[PDB]
Amino acid sequence: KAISLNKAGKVRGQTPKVEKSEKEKALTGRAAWRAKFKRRQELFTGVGKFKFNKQG
RNA sequence: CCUUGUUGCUGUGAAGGCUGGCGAAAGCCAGCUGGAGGCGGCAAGCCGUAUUGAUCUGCAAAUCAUUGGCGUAAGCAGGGUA
RNA sequence: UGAACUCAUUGUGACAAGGGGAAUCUGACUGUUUAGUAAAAACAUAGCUUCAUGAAGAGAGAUGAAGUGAGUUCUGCCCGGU
RNA sequence: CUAUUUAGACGUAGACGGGUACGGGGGAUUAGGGUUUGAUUCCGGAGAGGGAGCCUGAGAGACGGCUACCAGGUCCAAGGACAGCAGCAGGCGCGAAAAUUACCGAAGCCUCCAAGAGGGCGGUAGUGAAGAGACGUGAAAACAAGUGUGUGUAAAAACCACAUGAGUAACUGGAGGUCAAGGCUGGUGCCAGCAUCCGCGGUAAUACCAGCUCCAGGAGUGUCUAUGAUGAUUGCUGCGAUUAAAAGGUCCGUAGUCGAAGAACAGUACUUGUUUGUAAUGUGGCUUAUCGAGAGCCGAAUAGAACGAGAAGAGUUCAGAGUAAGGAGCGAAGGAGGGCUAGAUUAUUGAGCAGCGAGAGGUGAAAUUUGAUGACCUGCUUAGGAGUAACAGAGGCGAAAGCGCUAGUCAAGAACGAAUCCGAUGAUCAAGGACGUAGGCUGGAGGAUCGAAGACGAUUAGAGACCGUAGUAGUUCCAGCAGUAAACGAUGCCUACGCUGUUGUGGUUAUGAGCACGGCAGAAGAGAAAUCUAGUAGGGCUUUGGGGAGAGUACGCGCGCAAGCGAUAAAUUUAAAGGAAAUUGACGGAAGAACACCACAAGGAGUGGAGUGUGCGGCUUAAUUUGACUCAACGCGGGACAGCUUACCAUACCCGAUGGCCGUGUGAGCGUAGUACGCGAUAGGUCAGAGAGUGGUGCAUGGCCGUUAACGACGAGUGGGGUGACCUUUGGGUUAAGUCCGCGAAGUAGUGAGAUCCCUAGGAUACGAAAGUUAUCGACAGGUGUUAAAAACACAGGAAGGAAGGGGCAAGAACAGGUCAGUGAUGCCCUUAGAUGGUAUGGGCUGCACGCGCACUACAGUGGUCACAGCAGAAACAAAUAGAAGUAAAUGUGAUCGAGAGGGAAUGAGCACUGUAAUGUGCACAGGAACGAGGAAUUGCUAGUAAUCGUUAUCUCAUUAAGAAGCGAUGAAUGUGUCCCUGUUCUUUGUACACACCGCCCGUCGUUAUCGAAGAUGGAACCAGGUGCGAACAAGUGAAAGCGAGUGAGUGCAGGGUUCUAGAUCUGAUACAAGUCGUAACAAGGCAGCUGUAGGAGAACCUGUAGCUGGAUCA
Repeated sequence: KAISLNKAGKVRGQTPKVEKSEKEKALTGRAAWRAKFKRRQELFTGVGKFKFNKQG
């Protein structure tokens, strides 16, 4: 029974190209760690609930 | 059908037997002894495959040479008888 | 059965004396046949199967008639015609 | 190595052959016990393209020495010459795979005749994210990498010191679960892709493709491939074998592994001391480079060996010792244990003869078939070959397979009783040996019954099968071969420790009990449960399993006359497996209780047959619009259609939210006796996008209905049992109803029923003066009779008597039940000015060869006709001279008619009514069809019921009832039961179904792919041997010429041993979305299934014979 290869690549053609927006140089090493440690202060409490990423 | 004549040399090695080993048994393995067979190679013989040889006014109204098949046997043969 | 020495082509010295292997068709084997153009795959053979008979100087492990062809393995279906 | 003598040497504790390998010190992982690796700094071995010979030397069978062959090369003037990077750089190939044709009088060492010469050995840098350390990528005031001097070195660079500039510096994999972190926004619509595994995507994708935010590790992070761990899935420590994979059919037996008490003895294992035995690595430490890997120094150490010591266990010996270890023997007794000899009561067939005179046989029902040549049945005679009924059992015997009549005879064994004898003789078992139901095979004997194959008769779409008739090999015996079973208690053999009650068999007994071999019922433990040959446990020895498939198959080998059997692989494929047991449903062609005139039995009236009225299918037509199909479609869709209804056909006529773009008072359109007159923007073409439809899909839905069912079921706490899915427990009586009464590891409250309305029947003491109306009352099985309780009848009184009668309301769960043509209830698809939207005039829905469902008049006399009366539920009625809607009718009295004067179907010329229109209805006169009580079947109904008779101021309705829904008149007949039919509920029952029987599933045939066997004829390579021939070198002998043992490379010719590969054709397996033919298995799966063996067959499979329950029976 018939088979064909006519459709290879389809979705990569049809998805509209969007440009990457600019951003700062991010931290690295201990610098990144001081930044994370201040954000997560709630979580280091044994009560209440932190949430890393929410879209509401 | 009755009465007779005619088996020399060699190979292979069945049945039966004796020793030695192995095995709990049953019975297995060696070496020797024995000498069966419409069994092998030949002789005397009996036959007739090839050369499509010789001969074809023949040696001969069926022969000759070399080459072949069987040869311890449903083998070959004289006389008497049907 | 060994060993040594010896020879100018080497030694079953003349005579006598197997060529061998791989496959296929066919008949089991030894045996027989067209005297005088055919020796064969043809005939025979052991074994297998069928048939008829209580008659005998013979008495069913008998006496005659046919077909197939040792051994192994198989031998299906049809009694309308003759 | 050679001469003569002796036959040895080595093997199941694995010889010999083949395959594979540099060996250790050490490395990786690791709680422990282990599993894997070692070309690779140290030690020892071998080699220099492949083989072989050799001179020199203290030392080489040397290759940066020589000589010859074989395979390859280089230069030439063609005559000859040279050469070997598994040294250091470097090049080409091969591969998925690995650096510079660099500097060196310095460090560590080696070489010479040396106050010096040589060394790619060694050192120094360059190159590369194989590995391992320490740190940058900012701080809150103030941060690498640069540069210059000095150092450093053999010379350098880097490193470090001081001094100058300054302000540079993160990516890889992810975000549904395992597994840390987004239902974010846009594309795509089972596509494209993602995903180790599970799984995502069919237009609402937290999983694809991207954007944006988060997470993890970070100068690093992902992937592929080997291995160690995960893993008690290789089990010494430490798994399993009743049913999941797994105990050999039973014995004997060698090698092997394992083996009393008592008294003594000896030191080789065993354990331990002292001394040896380890550079690096590793282990326990300390000291110096800024720190940390690194470097330097210290201490102890494995296996292996030398010499002493201790004697528990192991070992050796002894007999004034004699196992709930074995063998020999004695006494009395028991048993379908085995071989042989001689007898037996019946039965089934066959023949003979006699009696009798028509059928016998076989089945669910029948046909083949046999009988007047006398069957069948009943007598008497006989001839054979099998078998041992009932007694006969959770009884006995045997190693298992197996063994059942009675006597006699011949060997051996088990158990029991007891002061017999010998003394370790024993347990288990590769190899080897003996037995083994049935079916089968080789030869003989025989042949009653039964019966594979083969042949018929039936049944079926087809039966080749199941059933019946018949019939052969076999089924029996003797002498052998064979070697398998669901050969199963699916539970190896010895030996232990272990609770109670009961019942057997054989001996013995202080009569209390024991010993051997059993059955049964609990308990406690155990186990995933079911259950227990399964409890406790490092006792000994053998067999044996490691996810499904392919496969107990291929090749080789051993046995067999054959049939075959024993033993046993790879390639390939796949996420689970009809894997195990237990829980809830659905299903069955099961079993057991119940119940009911919408079930039946015993009783009433009909339907099915005629004509007509009406609905359904079929056909016709321009159109005859359409839903619904077992109960639970068919006078049903409130479906009595002239128009309307109306969805269909013919002709004709009529009709548009908004927004953008394009035009307009010089007129964008409209009215008309329509073209010249009247009115004017209002309402104008095209793209988007809205808002009709009796158009489609009820398998996209809501609501409402119908049906299960008008049935007894049905949720909550707390409590008991089970690991849990789950059950609340023994099913005995009653009602319409788990409605109730008993009893319980259960007990307490609720829904449903019931109770709770409304109508109909009786009732003033209330109200009225009109004469009726309404009523909180009245009935409870209360009374009597029936001797547990719960109910019950039968009487009696009573207006009403066992749910007073009749309605009405009415659990949970269900169904792919009906309706989109009821709905401004509704998703999605379709049409939409030449409409699938409205309207009008007509035509159809009403056509007519024909099959069906439900009604109406009938078939007369228990009638027809004439007159006259007279009565309902209650109360409604211009007039009418033949006649043209209305206040009962059956019925009561008198006449009449007399067995087609019953009956009114098709049809004629008329006379009126309703209506917009007759085609519809009424009236008068004719006319006068079938039908003379209905085949197979089939439907309700228990009392003011059924049937009869009218009537509707009820519904449809201008006019049309032969339809429903009421209402009254006249008024019966039969049981008082049952589970047989027909159904419906509950409890036990089986399962490979859960998507739930419309389920699931087997095998041929045909088409594709992929991997493997065989096969006439064949190819490589690569090893060792056997024969030829023989280059180089050569001891010896010779003045010399020569001659030449021996060591041998290469190469002839035959063979073998290994590994690959070709091959016409045949034959397996696996995957085939769904192709063709059947339906073999799973329910009693429609003939219960399965194992062995033998025939047969399109194919699953079918048939004989023995076996098993994993069966549909613990009886």
